[PDB]
Parts: sequence; C-alpha cells; structure tokens
Amino acid sequence: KNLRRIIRKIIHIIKKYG
Repeated sequence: KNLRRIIRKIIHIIKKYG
C-alpha cells in the first residue's frame, strides 16, 4: 500500500495513463 501498489502503479499509470 505504501510504495508497493506504486511499483505496480507504474505499469498501471503508464498503461492507464501513459
């Protein structure tokens, strides 16, 4: 939740956003 979800948030934000 801290920075974990973030690590996966990248492939997400990038995909979702990026």
